[PDB]
Amino acid sequence: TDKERFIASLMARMSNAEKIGQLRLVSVGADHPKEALMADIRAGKVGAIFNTVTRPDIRAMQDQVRHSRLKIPLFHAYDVAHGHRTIFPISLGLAASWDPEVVARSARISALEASADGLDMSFSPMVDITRDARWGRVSEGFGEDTYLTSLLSGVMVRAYQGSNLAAPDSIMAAVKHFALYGAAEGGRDYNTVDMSLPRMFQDYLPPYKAAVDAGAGAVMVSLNTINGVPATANRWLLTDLLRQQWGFKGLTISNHGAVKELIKHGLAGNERDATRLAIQAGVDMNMNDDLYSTWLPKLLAAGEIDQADIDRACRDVLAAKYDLGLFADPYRRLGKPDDPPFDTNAESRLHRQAAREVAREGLVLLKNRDGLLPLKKQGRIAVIGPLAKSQRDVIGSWSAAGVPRQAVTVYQGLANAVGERATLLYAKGANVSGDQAILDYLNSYNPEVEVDPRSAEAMLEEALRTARDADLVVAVVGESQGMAHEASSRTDLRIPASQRRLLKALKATGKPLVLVLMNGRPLSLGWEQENADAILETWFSGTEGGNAIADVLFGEHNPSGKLTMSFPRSVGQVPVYYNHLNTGRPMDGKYTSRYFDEANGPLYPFGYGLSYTEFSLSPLRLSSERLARGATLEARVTLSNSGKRAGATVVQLYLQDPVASLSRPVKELRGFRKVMLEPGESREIVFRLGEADLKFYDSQLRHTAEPGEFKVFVGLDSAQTESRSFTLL
Amino acid sequence: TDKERFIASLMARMSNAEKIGQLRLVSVGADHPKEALMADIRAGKVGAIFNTVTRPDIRAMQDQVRHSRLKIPLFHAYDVAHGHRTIFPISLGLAASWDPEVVARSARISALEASADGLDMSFSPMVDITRDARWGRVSEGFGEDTYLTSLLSGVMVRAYQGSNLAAPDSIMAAVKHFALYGAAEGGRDYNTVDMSLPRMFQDYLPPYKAAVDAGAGAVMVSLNTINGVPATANRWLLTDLLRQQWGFKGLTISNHGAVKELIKHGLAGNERDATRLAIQAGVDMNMNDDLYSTWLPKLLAAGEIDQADIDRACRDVLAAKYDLGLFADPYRRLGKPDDPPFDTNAESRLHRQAAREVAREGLVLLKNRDGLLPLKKQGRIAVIGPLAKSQRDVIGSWSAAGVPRQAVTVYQGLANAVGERATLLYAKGANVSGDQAILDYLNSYNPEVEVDPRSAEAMLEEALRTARDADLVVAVVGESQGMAHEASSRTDLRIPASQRRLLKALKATGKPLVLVLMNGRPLSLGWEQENADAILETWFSGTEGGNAIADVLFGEHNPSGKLTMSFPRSVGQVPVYYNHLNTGRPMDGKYTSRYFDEANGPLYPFGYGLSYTEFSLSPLRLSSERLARGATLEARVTLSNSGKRAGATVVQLYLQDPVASLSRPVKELRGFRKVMLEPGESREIVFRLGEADLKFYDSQLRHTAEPGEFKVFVGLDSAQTESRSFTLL
Ligand SMILES: OC[C@H]1O[C@@H](O[C@@H]2[C@@H](O)[C@H](O[C@@H]3[C@@H](O)[C@H](O)O[C@H](CO)[C@H]3O)O[C@H](CO)[C@H]2O)[C@H](O)[C@@H](O)[C@@H]1O
Ligand SMILES: OC[C@H]1O[C@@H](O[C@@H]2[C@@H](O)[C@H](O)O[C@H](CO)[C@H]2O)[C@H](O)[C@@H](O)[C@@H]1O
Ligand SMILES: [Mg+2]
Ligand SMILES: [Mg+2]
Repeated sequence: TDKERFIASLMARMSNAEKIGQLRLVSVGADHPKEALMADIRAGKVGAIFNTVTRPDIRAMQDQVRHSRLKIPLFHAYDVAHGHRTIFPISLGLAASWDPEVVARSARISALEASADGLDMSFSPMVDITRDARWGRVSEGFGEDTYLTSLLSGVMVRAYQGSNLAAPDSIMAAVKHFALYGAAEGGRDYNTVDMSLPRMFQDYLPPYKAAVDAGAGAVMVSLNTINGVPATANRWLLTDLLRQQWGFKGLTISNHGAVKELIKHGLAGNERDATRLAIQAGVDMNMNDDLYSTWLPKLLAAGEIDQADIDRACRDVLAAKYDLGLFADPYRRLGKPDDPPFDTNAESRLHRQAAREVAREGLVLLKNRDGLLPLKKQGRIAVIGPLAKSQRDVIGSWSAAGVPRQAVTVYQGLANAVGERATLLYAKGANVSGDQAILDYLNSYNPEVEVDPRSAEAMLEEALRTARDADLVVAVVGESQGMAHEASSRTDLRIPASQRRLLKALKATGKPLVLVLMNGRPLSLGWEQENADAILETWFSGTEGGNAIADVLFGEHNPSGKLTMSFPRSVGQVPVYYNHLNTGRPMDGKYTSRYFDEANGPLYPFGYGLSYTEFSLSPLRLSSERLARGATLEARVTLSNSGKRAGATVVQLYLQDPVASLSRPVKELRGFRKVMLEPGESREIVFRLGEADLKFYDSQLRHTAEPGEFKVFVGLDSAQTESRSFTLL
Repeated sequence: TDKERFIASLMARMSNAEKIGQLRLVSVGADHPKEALMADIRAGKVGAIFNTVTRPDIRAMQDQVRHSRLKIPLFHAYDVAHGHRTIFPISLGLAASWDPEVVARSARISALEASADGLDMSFSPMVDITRDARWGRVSEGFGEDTYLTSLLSGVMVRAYQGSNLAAPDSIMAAVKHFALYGAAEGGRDYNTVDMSLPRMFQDYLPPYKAAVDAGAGAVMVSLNTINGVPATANRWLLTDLLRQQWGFKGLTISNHGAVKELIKHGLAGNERDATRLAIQAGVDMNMNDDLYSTWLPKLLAAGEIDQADIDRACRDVLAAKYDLGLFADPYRRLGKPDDPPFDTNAESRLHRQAAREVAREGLVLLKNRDGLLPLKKQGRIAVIGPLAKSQRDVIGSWSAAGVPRQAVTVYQGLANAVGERATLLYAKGANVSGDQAILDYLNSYNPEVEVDPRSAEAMLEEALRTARDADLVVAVVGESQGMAHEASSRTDLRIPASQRRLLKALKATGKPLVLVLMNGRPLSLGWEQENADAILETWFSGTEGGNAIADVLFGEHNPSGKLTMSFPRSVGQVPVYYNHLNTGRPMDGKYTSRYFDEANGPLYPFGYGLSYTEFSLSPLRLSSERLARGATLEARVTLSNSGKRAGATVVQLYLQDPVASLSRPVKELRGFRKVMLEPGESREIVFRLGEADLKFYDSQLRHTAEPGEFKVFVGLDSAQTESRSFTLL
């Protein structure tokens, strides 16, 4: 009522010109030069800013608000995806921690730094489910699993927003991309999404819903068609589902140029009609293309739009500014005037300890033949590969205000660890790619890839001479961050050919070979799994990446990360995911659902990851054989560290509904516990399962649990499990 | 009414035991030994037989019917997919004729031979739309296009059934696989199908509907889930759509073991429940697993199914036998007792002339650098490759009663063409595969691949010496038919590595290189398109394949075939198809829908194919710029043969609806004309477009044409076109 009073009196004052100006979301660019933008803010024609990210710059913009009749403050947004200035691992690496508190910590520090620079909103978290490793943006999400992505979706929102959206160290979450953006056909960015409603409700929508139920202040709408209707023009998605069914009360934001793109989708013949479709579907705020400002007045005057369409959009912008505390104090995130100036990028405003501890948790040990890892800080260590000394790659895609020169490379991380106790020998070995067309693509906007002008053969000969002079080879190989970016979809999932040629030459020297992988998507690693002695998955591990990688390689931290996305044997197996249907003819002979020209199944399954120690699970026990409606059941198992080193693992609870009105998955994740144990230590793990855990969407979207058998599986990954059954009454 | 009266009086006489026995469809095998099967027919416990394919054998079975109380005759079925004894090109090759009359001719001759052997029914045509080249069964269909597959669906049914199903030279069509079988996830056979209802009705269902509207007597139900519900248990598909909405009056047949497989799908806990789900969904007839015989009496007595369920299934079997003339005369397709015996496989019962003329029409010329084709009947011709002398491969998969020793190989076809006027030099060059696991798979049941015991290197050095002694190299390469079979899904679309190694060695000799491809799916041909001088796509061209291939290679027939399925550049681009959506960011730079690591688009588009002559199109003319509802529009263009040889091409009419309430394809096929022209000859081509051509299914399945612009394209393929607009009023 108090908020409603302030907001209703303010909107009673406003002209349509002022209401429509609140819907304009812009950035300083060629589209909107700084001084023209300043004039537009003075004239009341701007609602919010993105990509202006420092206190002085945001202050100068907020200072123009004084010259408007109503003095409605701006909010300031940015893409703080996995860090603002202190860069954490990419989301796919954070997910691999299997630890909500580690992810929450990355989010809280991101919000602290962003809010310290004056930012009120992040276009995050990205909660799109990804089953297609070809898509460039899988790096930005939490992998293939609905339960895990849904849990981390809520965690990110609560950690960004705190208990109070007005707090100077809180930012608003704009959850993206609503919806289904990750299921693009062919894994080609922006491409067609087509799926049944039961799959959509069961597998793809719950993460957006968790963000809404966690109190997300905003929702960013996606660029893709859903079943033939672009999200930006999809009333069924933005009004019926998001508002009426889920009760979302916040702000909807279109993606960059999305209203105008309704023309190229063939939903609209002109910008006037595109604008009508977007506002009536339920898009409040319009990013960069300015069609709302250009066309809403004419649409309203012609009776094509209703006043209520303008009023609803405007109300959502004002309610967001109110909740962010910006009517109370527009400078609340910008300090007091006469606070002394600072270097935005000062070393003292970073959080290196938080970045290092988080980065350690996401590293996944994929292979370790004969205890080669951990390494001893001694002897001669060859560090070879195009990513060994790469500052720009270790902070990954969507590195926000991250500064490459402030990042710790793998080489530098190893140098910091050994000091004088061991000798590092360096050789680039190869360029990230040997294909000139792929280098032209990676270098097309900014210099992202250091191209060594020497021949491939000369770099190899140097690498082989370096390996020969060492006790063992740490090969730092994989993708540059520009390969797992928006619009950077891949037809091949292997390590690039220039680097595989290097690895083959390194193998033939007979030296022990440790692979340190940098990559923003699942890679095809058949040759590496056969021929490398050890493999460490490091994703893009952030500002402190190299230090956290050295901490695991030398045994300071025992690798605890587990995969949250299945690793295909090749691109021709796509899609592969752990929660698939059985079919009528599952492969364990010939007449089964399989390929004939390659081994079947993923190379590494969902939830896979090794340790320097060994863990054991006692038999799974259920607290009863039968479960009454309204009752809870307990699944009990004892986890023991039966090896020589302290270490964490992740105990995973899976569920199967083997008889149902729909064909249900062979298994679905329904719980986990990350557990840190000393040698010989045990922990009794108790999972609680109720009827809520057993429901699914039928063909008419009835969300019900049916009577009958459920199988419960517990294990340290999605493959290596045992099951016990109970009956729901 | 006469039919209704005959069938109602017969079913009034029948016990449930006799009604349920009519639902049993069996074959002689280990599951059902001959003499036990004979006794079951005598006892009235068998409805129909499959895989018994000679007159004496079918007669012996029909002779047992006398011993039953009611003497209800059997029908006899077989998989006559692309020929019975005289084998035509695989369906994907027949589709490439772009000529309904050529396809009708292959179907009519198939029915003539099958009916001459006593068969009443073929499990054909297969009308599944296929956009995923990995799937093993794309060989069995007509490619990726809804309009073309729908047209050929009706053509096949009318050609099999004639105007009279009782005629002794007619067979019943059982259209398959109802439904969506070709959209399996990952292109893995039997795998999950998930799609929106608008896409299902717009793109996938029309071919089954065309079969039903053409009077198909039966429908074979598919093995896949549709949106979580197996087809065999899918009441929405088999009752609501097929019976109530489409008014199908004929027979439904389950696939082999499909009812029992409902347990592995997780729709049923036991065989009793699987049986209930199948009969109540609307499966009439049960192939080989015998659950109907085992369980229907107990299901009925317990009130779990209704008498009406048994009565409806039984009635459909009796109505099928009645329409096939089997109550009037059960021997109508089996001759008289007086008839003299014959050799079923006599050379005089074949139709070589029809198979040769059909096979010529499907061959697609993909590349011809500098007029290398046609070849002259002179000089020295090297014939090299594992498929050059392959009889088993040229007749393709699903070769019914085809005899490989009666087939004409490419080598033999070339020998028959040159006689003494030129010298052929033969060298195998390589085995079909160099991977022992792939050879074990292809050779697992019968010897399908002749494995040359010599080393790869020894075969190469013999091939290179043969090339060096010749004027040019005809390399006969591709897949064995067992690679494009049921359950033979591929993760790689290139020619096998043993053969690519051979092709590379052949390229390095400098000799002119003609590639003759045998394959049952689109192949990835990037290297071949760059390095071969000529490329001829021959699919698997049947019993007279080698003669038809020689007829095109030596210029007797001017290549006229055009692709009906897009050829991907690599497996990592799947799916690619011509009738895709534009997206919001079509590729004409970086922020578009594309891959960065490979050239974009298909290597060869839908409707692509070259000629030994050159054709030109005059500018497209529309009969008016505006079109009243209920009125017809004319699209006119003049085709000229502006080159030196008689030859045919295919003029293709495409439509775009660029503003619609759903995002509509960049292009959809809406007509074509195959035109044969002498040099210097012209023909004015007139296409008729009406309102039915302009409709689409919206989000609520409203099937309407919306007022506004339509773009009309005419060209010789889906890429190289010119467009004009009209407005629907
Ligand atoms: O002509 C009939 C029909 O055949 C179908 O293909 C079948 C396969 O589905 C079948 O697979 C077997 C199982 O159904 C059976 O119960 O078990 C064994 C393993 O023990 C499987 O091999 O195999 C036969 C081969 O004889 C195939 O014909 C086609 O899908 C369909 O198109 C065709 O009309
Ligand atoms: O920061 C706002 C949103 O930006 C989107 O990326 C932009 C492209 O769509 C646009 O066309 O080009 C620029 C490159 O200069 C990109 O910033 C993302 O898709 C969104 O996630 C992001 O929130
Ligand atoms: Mg159940
Ligand atoms: Mg239109």
